[PDB]
Formats: sequence, structure tokens, C-alpha cells
Amino acid sequence: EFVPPPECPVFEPSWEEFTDPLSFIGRIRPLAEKTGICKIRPPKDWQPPFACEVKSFRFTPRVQRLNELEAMTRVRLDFLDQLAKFWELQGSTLKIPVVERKILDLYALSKIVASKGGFEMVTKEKKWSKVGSRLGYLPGKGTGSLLKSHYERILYPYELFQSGVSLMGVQMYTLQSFGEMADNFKSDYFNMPVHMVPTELVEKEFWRLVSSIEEDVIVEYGADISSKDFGSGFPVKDGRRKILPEEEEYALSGWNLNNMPVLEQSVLAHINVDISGMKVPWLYVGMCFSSFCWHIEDHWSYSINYLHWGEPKTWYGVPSHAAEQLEEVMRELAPELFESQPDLLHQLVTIMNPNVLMEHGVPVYRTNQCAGEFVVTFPRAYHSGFNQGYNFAEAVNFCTADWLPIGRQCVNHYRRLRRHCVFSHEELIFKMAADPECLDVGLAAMVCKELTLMTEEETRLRESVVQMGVLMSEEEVFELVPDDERQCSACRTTCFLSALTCSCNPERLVCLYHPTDLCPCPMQKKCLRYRYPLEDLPSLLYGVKVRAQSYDTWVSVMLEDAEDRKYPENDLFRKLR
Ligand SMILES: CC(C)c1c(-c2ccccc2)[nH]c2c(C#N)cnn2c1=O
Ligand code: NI
Ligand SMILES: [Zn+2]
Ligand SMILES: [Zn+2]
Repeated sequence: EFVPPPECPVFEPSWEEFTDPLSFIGRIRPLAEKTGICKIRPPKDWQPPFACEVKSFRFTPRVQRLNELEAMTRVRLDFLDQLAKFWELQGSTLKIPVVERKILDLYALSKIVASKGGFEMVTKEKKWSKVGSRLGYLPGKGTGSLLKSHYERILYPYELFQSGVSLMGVQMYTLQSFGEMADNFKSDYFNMPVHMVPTELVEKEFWRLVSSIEEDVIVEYGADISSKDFGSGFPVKDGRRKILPEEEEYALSGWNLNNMPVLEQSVLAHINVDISGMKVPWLYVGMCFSSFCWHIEDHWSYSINYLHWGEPKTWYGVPSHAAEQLEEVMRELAPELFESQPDLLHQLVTIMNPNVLMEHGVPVYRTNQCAGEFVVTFPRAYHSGFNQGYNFAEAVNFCTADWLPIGRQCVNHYRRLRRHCVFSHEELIFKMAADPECLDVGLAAMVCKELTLMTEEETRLRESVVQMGVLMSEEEVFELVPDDERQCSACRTTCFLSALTCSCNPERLVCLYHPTDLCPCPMQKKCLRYRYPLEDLPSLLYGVKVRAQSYDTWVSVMLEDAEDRKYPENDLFRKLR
């Protein structure tokens, strides 16, 4: 009944194209960008060894119920719609809390609490820990007594209201043993050898099970796992191992996902600055039917994914130009509710069958990732998928010259939602501009174009705030203060270039895009806390414009300077020799 979408393109690069990944991805960008994802087959000779032992590799498995994997179900949306309207009426506003890294599922929580007789029934019987368990929450972290605090503050008033009448007060595993699991599950399900069941068939049965309430199918995966903590599946040199000469090649390879962030065309390179949270790969161990819902990467940008081994991983891509369009059809499901909770759209996980996105006009491509293959995900390309059987994958995010302007556009969208930024985009740009040499000329060029847009935009914000009646101007070093203390009162964005402080709070802050929301305090005295005085314009635009236009003239001892300045080659250098 399910229809496989069009295949996304694969690239089988020569050993010479395979030498720089970020050059090859640029080569391919104008094309693969249109499918939103692409697959990359390294040369068959390229087979890096698997660093990790398996027999002892211990991870904590998470769980997925494919029946309830979909959070955008009709019932959950009308509940949350009705709950928000309720609170709106009460003068408050519905604010959905986060519990253990992710949003609290109120519909589940409310259902469960009410099935055992409600708040004071669960309280007096101390079953709140039983609840959080059935809600999928990891013990013994005390989530139980935390949910009670949340239910009361949020669901109890609605419980009363919805309940009869009422409502007066008050108010305001081992990788080895995992393979044994996943190979046993799959064979007993399809009654074949696990390697013998065709991709098309598992893909069909997967989407069947999602919309199928006639049967429950539970599955285990593991993720939120780092190279830092558990170690990379790749060889690489830090202190912990003598590296074998057989491995020496692959340890240094640019396709080793440990090395990508530091490649000269990567942004997270020479900045010796801060943790972005993606300079380091993550690990996904997977089963048959294990899935990952529709999503884009933080700050959009790129993700590359190597399947080290095991049965294949199915992907569904969407172009970056279809992104607004994608978000729009999902929004059609609760327009009133998504108005009040703009970011709740992203917060709610969904696997919307590609078939449904297709008939709404959204391009959806796909592919089967087979062991030893790379998948690249382009900026703001929505992706999702599932695993065919037992496997082990490794992925990192990254950023490139072409991304920079997208990254700025992302903050602006993260600013128009209420969304915490995982770092400051503008801070990044200046850290790059502050070391113009030994910076890829691609970046430098793009930086100038991108920085001049900020200087203008900032000066507009710097002169717009004085009309508002601020006088005093302090000077702070923002990068050195923790991210959550440099946020904006309601934005909520990380400030670098400038912000506004009053005496209403010793530290509470607002970016120049929302000056009126700081406090009721009249303009009167101060305080515009800035970073650079406007002596920045000549200074930093110079250093970057230097190496930017030094290369422009050089193309228009000449093969020496290119080696000293670390110019790229391909192309031009070929004519040289
Ligand atoms: C099944 C699970 C281990 C999984 C998740 C995943 C894990 C936990 C929560 C959400 C997704 N994400 C991803 C991506 C991406 N992007 C690629 N593969 N992949 C996975 O296999
Ligand atoms: Ni992803
Ligand atoms: Zn703001
Ligand atoms: Zn004030």
C-alpha cells in the first residue's frame, strides 16, 4: 500500500576526488542540494578498520513504540489545543516544560494519571514513579516527584475543570548481545534469515505498523552517545593507543569523521574557542524498525553519516527549498494551536508518511545506506528514516563557507520562535575574522559579505536604541560570560555584539531587537552594553578583506606565495607544474 519515493543520487568519486571531502561536497552541492540528501560511495579499496571492540561495549537502550511513535495524532493535538485555550481563559498561558532533555507529553501524562484515579489518588498512593516509567522516563533520577510538581501546576486545574464541575483554588546491553537481540527479532518476524528479507518488504511493513493500531510493536535503539565518552568507531591519534601502520592511513583520512570539523574548509576549525557540541561524532546503534523522526540539524547546516557495518539504513530526504512548505502541511493539523506555540511544531516529533508529503507537493527522495557508505545532509534539508536490521553508524555535523549566510538566517528564525541557540553565530564570524591568515579563502570572501551586513544591521540597532532614550554605554566581553546569562529576556538568543541592561535586575538581559521588553523602567539612564565601539568596521573588515582580495589579485614566486599563504590548488596549481 506504501509507495517508495524517488531515489536520491549517489556519487562514486575517484581516489583524487576523494582526497578533500569538503571540496567534493562543494563540487556536488549545486546538484545534491536539490534532493536534500545524497549518498557517497567511497572507493572499494577504502575500508577503515573498526576500532571499537563489541563483545565489551556497553550502552543504555532507549525504546520506541511505533504505534505511539507519532506524537501529532489527532487526539494529542485537540487535547493540547483545548488545554492551551483553558489556560488562556484563566489569564495564564500554557508553557510546556522540558523533562530529561525533551518536552513533557501532557496528553500521555494526563491519560495515565487519570486512569489510576487522578492527582491526589496517585499522590496518596505514591505511584508517580510508576507513571514516569510508563512514560518512558529513565529511573531513578526522580522524574516521578518532578511530574507531580508539573501535573499539579498545569494539569490538575484542567483535571478538575474537565472532571465534574469544581475548580475554585488553588492557582497561579552489549553491542554483541544487542546483535543477538536484533537478529532474533527480525528473523522471527519475517520467518527468514535476517539478511534474506528484501529492503522493499521491511519498508512496506514499517509504515504499516505506524498507522496500524491493530498491533503493537516495540523496538530498542541507542543514541545520544559520543566519541568523547564511548570512543569513535574510527582509528585516530590521541594518546590512548599506539596506532597500527595498517590503520595509519585511515586515522589521517579526511573522511574520518573525527577530522572533518578541523579541515581547512570547516568553520569549527582554527577557532580555538568553544564547544559547539558538534566537533565530535555521535553513535547510533540500531535494530530492525528502529527509526528517527523528521527533523533538521541544530543551526540547520550539515550532517555527514558513515555506516560502519551491519544491515542497511533507510533515509528520506527533502530539499532545503521545500522546508517552509514541509513545515506548512504539518501545521495544517493544528493551526490555532501552533499559533500560540510556534516552536511546538518542531518540538513535536512526527513521522509523516512521505506519501502524505508527496501528495501535498513536497519533494521527497530516499535511499538505502549500506555498510561502508556516507550520507550527507544539506542545510535545512528535513530528513528521517529507519534501520533495516542490526547496525552501527557514526555521524557529525559541520559547516562550510556556503552555510554562513544560512546560519545567520537560522538565528533570525530561532529568534522569531523562542528557541535557545547552541552558540552565537555572530561571535563565530568575529572569531574567524580575528585570524585572517591560515583561513580558507572561501571563508574569508564570504565572511566579508556576511560581516558588512552585520555592521550595517548593528549600526541600525545601535542608533535605533538612542532615540529610545538610552545614554550611558558600558562595554562587556560577552564570549567569556556563560551562554545562559547572555540570553535575551524573551527571544531567546545569545548576545555578542550588543545588548541592553537596566538596574531593574543586576543581570537580566535583552538584545537590541527587543529593547522594550527589558523592564517597565523608562528609558532614562542607560544601558547599552556593547562589544566593539564601531572601531571594528575598519579593523576586522580589513584583515579579512586582505586575504580576500590578496587571492583575487594573485589569480588575476607566484607559486611560492600560494604555498606560504596556504592557497587552495586543483585547477590553477595544475597549470603551474
Ligand atoms: C534509530 C536511532 C539510533 C537514530 C536516530 C535517533 C535517535 C534518537 C532520537 C532520534 C533519532 N537518529 C539518526 C540519524 C539522524 N539524523 C541517522 N541515523 N539515526 C538513527 O539510527
Ligand atoms: Ni539528523
Ligand atoms: Zn531578543
Ligand atoms: Zn531598568
